[PDB]
Amino acid sequence: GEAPNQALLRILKETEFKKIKVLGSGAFGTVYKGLWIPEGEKVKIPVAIKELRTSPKANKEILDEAYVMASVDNPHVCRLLGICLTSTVQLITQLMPFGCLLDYVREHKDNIGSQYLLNWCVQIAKGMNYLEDRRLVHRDLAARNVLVKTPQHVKITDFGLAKLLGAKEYHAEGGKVPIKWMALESILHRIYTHQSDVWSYGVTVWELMTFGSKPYDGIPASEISSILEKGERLPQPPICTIDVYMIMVKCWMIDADSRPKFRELIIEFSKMARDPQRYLVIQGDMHLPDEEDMDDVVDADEYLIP
Ligand SMILES: *CCC(=O)N1CC(Oc2nn(C(C)(C)C)c3ncnc(N)c23)C1
Repeated sequence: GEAPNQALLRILKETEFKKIKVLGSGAFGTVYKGLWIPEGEKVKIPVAIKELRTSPKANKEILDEAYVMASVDNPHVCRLLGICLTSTVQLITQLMPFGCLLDYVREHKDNIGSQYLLNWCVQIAKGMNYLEDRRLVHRDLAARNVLVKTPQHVKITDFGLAKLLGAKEYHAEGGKVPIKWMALESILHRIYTHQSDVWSYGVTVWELMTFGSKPYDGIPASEISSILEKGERLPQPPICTIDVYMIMVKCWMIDADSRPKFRELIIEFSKMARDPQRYLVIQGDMHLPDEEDMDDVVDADEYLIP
């Protein structure tokens, strides 16, 4: 009873990309930055190229993420531009120039205002609510997997763990999971739901309000299941009014259904962003903020080929 996924998978000539530099080779794999110039179009699109870190049927998992990324279209979700089928299979996506939100919140923590924090909360809840519309469970929502296009615009990324549900619960089998972001049911029963992502959304909000603190810092991930059963949660961050912390606490409730819906999280944080200093107490509420031949540079969000 599902609709045909008529998304288009664009195969891109390795010749179309130029000026490729290195952006990082962390746990996400070797990621490059560069310019994608579609032949005979006179546009230069800043892109990120990612190959997993050979030909060891890891080539299989990278196509799984491309499938998901090619099937999403939302201003707060990173969309796949295309894949390059050279010796390595590469994901080509829109370049998010300011990097992950986790490193951004750390490196600019003395210049992030309550307006920015509450707005990021709205945008992530809009992206997640879109992923819920498309019957998609992210299973890896964290501040590290939210990229920053501009300080005013963030998008959810990294769909390696993402899984598409039929027409409610998903049962994983094994492998490295981010324990400190998962709902209790995801830890004990390996059940994942849109409401399991709400728990992850809660930990993601806690990362921002603490300006990039490590959740459950210095405590072995094997202990996490037990202390969460004892009724323990993450602490109230200093800048957080009880209003904002009460929303985070609601995301970590043991009854998965009595947790907030992503559509309800948009509404509450939207109302809060209407008056940010009433809900986030931050000292000094502040402002926030590529090579020469740039005449034909078009950001990917304005390059729309149907
Ligand atoms: C927060 C540190 C970090 O995770 N990263 C910096 C590096 O940048 C980066 N990674 N990707 C993907 C493709 C691996 C998700 C990007 N896509 C787009 N733009 C940037 N800057 C990306 C990841």
